[PDB]
Amino acid sequence: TDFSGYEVGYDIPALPGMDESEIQTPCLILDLDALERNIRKMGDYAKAHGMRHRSHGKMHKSVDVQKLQESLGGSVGVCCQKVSEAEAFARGGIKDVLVTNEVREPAKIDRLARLPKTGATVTVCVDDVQNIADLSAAAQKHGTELGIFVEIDCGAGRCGVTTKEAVVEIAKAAAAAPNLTFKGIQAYQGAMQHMDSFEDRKAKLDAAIAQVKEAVDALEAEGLAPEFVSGGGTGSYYFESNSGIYNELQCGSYAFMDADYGRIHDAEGKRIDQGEWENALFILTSVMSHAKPHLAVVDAGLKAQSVDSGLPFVYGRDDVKYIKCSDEHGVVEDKDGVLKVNDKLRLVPGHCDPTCNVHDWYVGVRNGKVETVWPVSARGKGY
Amino acid sequence: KTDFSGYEVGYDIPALPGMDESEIQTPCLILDLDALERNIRKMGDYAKAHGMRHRSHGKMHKSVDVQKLQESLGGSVGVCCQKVSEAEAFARGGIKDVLVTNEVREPAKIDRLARLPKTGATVTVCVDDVQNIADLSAAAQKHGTELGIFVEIDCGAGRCGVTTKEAVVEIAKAAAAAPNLTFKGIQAYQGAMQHMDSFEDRKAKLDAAIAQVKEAVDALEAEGLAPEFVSGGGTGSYYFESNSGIYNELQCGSYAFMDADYGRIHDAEGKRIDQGEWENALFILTSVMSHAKPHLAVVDAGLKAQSVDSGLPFVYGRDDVKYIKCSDEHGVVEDKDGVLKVNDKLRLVPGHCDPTCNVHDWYVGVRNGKVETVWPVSARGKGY
Ligand SMILES: *Cc1c(COP(=O)(O)O)cnc(C)c1O
Ligand SMILES: *Cc1c(COP(=O)(O)O)cnc(C)c1O
Ligand SMILES: [Mg+2]
Ligand SMILES: [Mg+2]
Repeated sequence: TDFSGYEVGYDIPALPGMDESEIQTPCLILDLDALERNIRKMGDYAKAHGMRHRSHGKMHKSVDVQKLQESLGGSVGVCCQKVSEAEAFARGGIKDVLVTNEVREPAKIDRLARLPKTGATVTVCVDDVQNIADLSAAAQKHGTELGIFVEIDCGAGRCGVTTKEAVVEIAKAAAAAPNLTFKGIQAYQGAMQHMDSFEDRKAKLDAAIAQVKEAVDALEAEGLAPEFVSGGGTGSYYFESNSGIYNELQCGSYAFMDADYGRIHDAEGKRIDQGEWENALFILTSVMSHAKPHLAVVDAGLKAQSVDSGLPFVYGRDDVKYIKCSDEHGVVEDKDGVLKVNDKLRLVPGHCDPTCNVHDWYVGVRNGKVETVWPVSARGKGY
Repeated sequence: KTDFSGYEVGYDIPALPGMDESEIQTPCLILDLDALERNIRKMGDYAKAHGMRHRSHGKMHKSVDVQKLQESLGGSVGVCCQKVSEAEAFARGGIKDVLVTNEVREPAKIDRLARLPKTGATVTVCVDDVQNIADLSAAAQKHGTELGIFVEIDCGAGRCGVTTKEAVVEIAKAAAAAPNLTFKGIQAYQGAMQHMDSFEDRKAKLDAAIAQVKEAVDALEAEGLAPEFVSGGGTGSYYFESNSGIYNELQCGSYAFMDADYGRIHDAEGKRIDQGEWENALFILTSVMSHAKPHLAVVDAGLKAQSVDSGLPFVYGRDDVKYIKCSDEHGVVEDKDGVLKVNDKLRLVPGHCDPTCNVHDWYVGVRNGKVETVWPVSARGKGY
């Protein structure tokens, strides 16, 4: 780990060995103990249910976190939303990459078809039979093999096909196409993941499972039984795991957590951040103005995070409240005037994935010290 | 100059100079260089016609190259920066006059601030707490540099700054007395009113801010601390500061690029300011990557390619399709006529330019269908 050329407080927030009080704000810290407990717990859950877990790299965009998910959580590989992101993971040594998305632009397809030359195994999703010919041609050009998932729109309304006939058509084309292998089904119900009610989420996944089952049966009737039936997120994984239809999970956010996931309820009606998953990702911020008696202004505003899923909150205390932000300022209510200039706070971000994607580093803290500083390997890699 | 050898199109840069616009990799940010230059000239000409300095705000674009264009074509007198690390990026890029339009309190940040004049930059910083003066002076003394001081007034935005003329005078006196500091004037930015729809509502808010600033100027003058600069103003207010007789420096930022949330506010003729006053120069370029449903297209620019803090982007230059939804790596475009095909490209006007610029590392400057420039977002992610 050589950080030569970097400058703390200019292009990196900290270096291994620093005390946490020396970290430059605003930045992202990882509670390494809690991260590791989250990773172990999901890996144990998947194993106990006979499920593969392909950890989702779109969330943290970090080769180092993915390697920890593989070593400590038994993750079988990484999921990626974009080809450039996939390539960042493959260049970092990740050996099994699933692009949980469609790739259609010719230069993107060419880059995808080259990726296996890194030594990584590569699978991609398809929702348009016309895409098969392009992928096959590119794989033939580079002398590579690509795996194919057919993506089913099982309720999220994004990409994917909506009938079992469409699924069979794409799978048949994949099987017949040179240098492609039909590997199974992508069916991620992303739209239901943040419903507060466990029973509501169960009902949505019940419907997805029934649709996926019709597709599995149609494929089996054609001699194209899907090796993998892959999906599931931090708000649903128990349902895919109990289904006997899915055999691979794609959970991402559980490792870090955020406020929007944290507030949804488990089967007992308890917030999932109050027992199921721990907060491991925080924005560290400093108070930099307090001219009014009961308002503190901190240095983490919009550009240090996102607000697509609401505001962050101050972690570990309930006497102050993050209520507003502009681009480079956050306004924290301080009704008892207990915050002072240069005090530090930890914020749980509203939404982990976009927050991670506006930073270049994670400061991994343990026992009050900076133990690791990990690059956000795939930040901004949306091509 | 930029060295592109470390980068790779389609992996960590969207394009290279000389490419055809059809070859640009999506999602990315493009700048219509003609429109950008017309916006920059127009603001510069407006400022000069009103005898105002314009200090272009670098927090918006975070680009040394755009700032240099604002100086060369718009007559910008210098840059505004919101954070010390952003200021360091601009000073290291050769920008000669840097105002940090924010307070700097953390000791290591102050130490970094105090070294910035060694780049050749003149450096000014804002103060809203008299106790900050001693820390700034100590660092400047330690490193043999000079720092200028603006006292920040909360003139209605309710962010940083002080709210009494007595507090202003106290800070200014301390700056004047402190070694290696010089009291340079007032920071008074009414950011909260900038996006009110009604020009009349905006005028009234700035009337109140001007009155408060004038009282502070009067109090300073009575103490022998007349402010050399009285600086503020944004893209939604600049005509008020420019006709106030009190402000002498503007800090407009967004006008150069524009976005949807600014574009929708109305001018004194009841028109959207993006329908006459300022042109759209910043676009998100995006490709259709799925069309499995007959009347929906999915594009490759979602939340991670922009922001939604100020609402959705919109499709520019056509009326037959509509960006209605986005997830992290997808945008959903209504296509009720079924005219969009996979790999078609669309230009989106971002909802909010500043946060959108801060999630990308490059601007693809296009002119006459070609990539003329590829400029780095010099200060992306520099929030320290
Ligand atoms: C983002 C994503 C996941 C992981 O989702 P979480 O809700 O973050 O756990 C899984 N599958 C796909 C296809 C995704 O896009
Ligand atoms: C952002 C900002 C400006 C410029 O704002 P626009 O509304 O984008 O033109 C000016 N002054 C300060 C202090 C700012 O923070
Ligand atoms: Mg998410
Ligand atoms: Mg703005």
